[PDB]
Amino acid sequence: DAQMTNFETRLRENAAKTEALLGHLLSGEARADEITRPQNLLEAMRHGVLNGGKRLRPFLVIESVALLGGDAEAGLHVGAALECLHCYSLVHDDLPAMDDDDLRRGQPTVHRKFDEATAILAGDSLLTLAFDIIASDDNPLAAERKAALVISLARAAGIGGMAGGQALDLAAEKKAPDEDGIITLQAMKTGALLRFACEAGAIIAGSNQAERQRLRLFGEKIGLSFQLADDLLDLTKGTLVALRGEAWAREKLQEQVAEASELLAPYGEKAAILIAAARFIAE
Amino acid sequence: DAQMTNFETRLRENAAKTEALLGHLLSGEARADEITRPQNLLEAMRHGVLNGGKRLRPFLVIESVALLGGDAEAGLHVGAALECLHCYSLVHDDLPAMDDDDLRRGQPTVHRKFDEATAILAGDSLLTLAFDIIASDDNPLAAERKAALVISLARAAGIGGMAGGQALDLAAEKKAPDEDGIITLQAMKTGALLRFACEAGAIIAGSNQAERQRLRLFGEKIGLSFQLADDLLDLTKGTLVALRGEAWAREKLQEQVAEASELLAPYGEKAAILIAAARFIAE
Repeated sequence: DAQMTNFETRLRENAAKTEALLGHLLSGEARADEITRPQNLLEAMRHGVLNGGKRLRPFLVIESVALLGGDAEAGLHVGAALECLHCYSLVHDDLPAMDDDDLRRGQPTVHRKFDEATAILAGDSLLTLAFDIIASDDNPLAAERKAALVISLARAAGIGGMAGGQALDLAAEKKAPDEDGIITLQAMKTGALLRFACEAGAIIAGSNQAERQRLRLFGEKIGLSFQLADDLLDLTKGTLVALRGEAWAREKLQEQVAEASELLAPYGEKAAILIAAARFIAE
Repeated sequence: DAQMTNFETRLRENAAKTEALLGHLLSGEARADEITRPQNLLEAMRHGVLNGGKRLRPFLVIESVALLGGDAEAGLHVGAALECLHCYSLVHDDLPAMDDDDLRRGQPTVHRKFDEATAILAGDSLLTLAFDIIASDDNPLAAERKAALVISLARAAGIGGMAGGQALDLAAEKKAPDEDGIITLQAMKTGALLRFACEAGAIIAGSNQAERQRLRLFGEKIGLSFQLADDLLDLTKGTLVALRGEAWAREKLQEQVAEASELLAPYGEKAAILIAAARFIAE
């Protein structure tokens, strides 16, 4: 209860910090190497970011970085980058060709407020900007760590990650997947960005391999829990809840929170915020 | 004539080298940090790359790198990355919401051979992969140079570059631009990737600022010539050919080739291939 308040409050704090930097990064002034920023496309990008939700992904980057003693400013920049990518994915998924949504969080979707062309280009531009934000000199982070993050984000986001998962998800609508197929498409469509968010803290902090693996694994448990909790919420069609039942799902959620917590045991009290996130997500 | 053969032959050689690496990079095997590569989406990506054209952009990267004595393997990887990005842009531009093309180079467009969702995701995945290819450890290039390239490519490709130019171009269809507007949207829509292709050689080679600027400027002249030559070809609506006339355009093309050639004068015979490219493009 007090711990759940701890998470909710930090989620809102980190959301506000990330949003402030995002507003700055989406300002109308051309940067070095940019010719001009067309105002309509930029407004569409801002709209896409406005509709992006509660900023869990930046939260996880920021808090992974804090756990491991990395540079909070680098954490904020990488969180913003990751959020831009998350938001691009929603702008494209909302399109008529994909999920065909007129509304997102009570507001018109980007293609409805603008048009489909502008939505396509806004998502394309937000995906592109994510990489700019990570690699830019105003992200105070060594080049080797920037390169590692670019690789990690691209792998998590692309053919073998998020985008591939979306392809598998759409294919699942016409041809029902089996359990192994569901686990795979979920790990890609939603798990990979959450994995990346946590692993990124270790990359940013310059952690050893063991610690980077630990945070990756933690991120995998967060994503597994995120997916189950969401499918349970909707319940109360290729879903593990559908195949295995609600009782199985609720026990597996409980298990994943316990596993997540055990992974961060070695950090003691300093892991409380991330452990609270696991519990919030899972319930 | 013999010089134009020199260019045409090297264009084909570099196209074949770049295509071989692209085929490898688009293989079905999951890489480290990828879960699996869905076969249908991967086929769509390959189709998008197959339809991409004559590989001028990789040619320029490879030859800029050669001019400045950089690592040809790094040149090949960065050229492949740039080509993936170029090809993504075509996959999205062909969509019904944008240019609405059923054919590209005599073949069905990606959304026609597959569907619109798959085309959207294929372009998204090719854009994402471009950044993976640049930053990956199998690109033999120092991290600092990789970061610089990620920034340069993202700036050239995004809101202040290619994507922004496409937005300005679509807006031009409903509201005619003036000359300054045309120059700007052209510099973004087509010039920026050609600028990047040439400047990239200097970044890869670890050139001093002066030399990097020189290759950037050369790339700007290539792009200016590329645009004019193309608009002239079509002639024989917001175009400089339309506003200034064919005679003005043909003289300006000639001027830009001369300027391009003068920029590379200090490299002597070693600049012959790039100078031939300027002449091929312009005529």
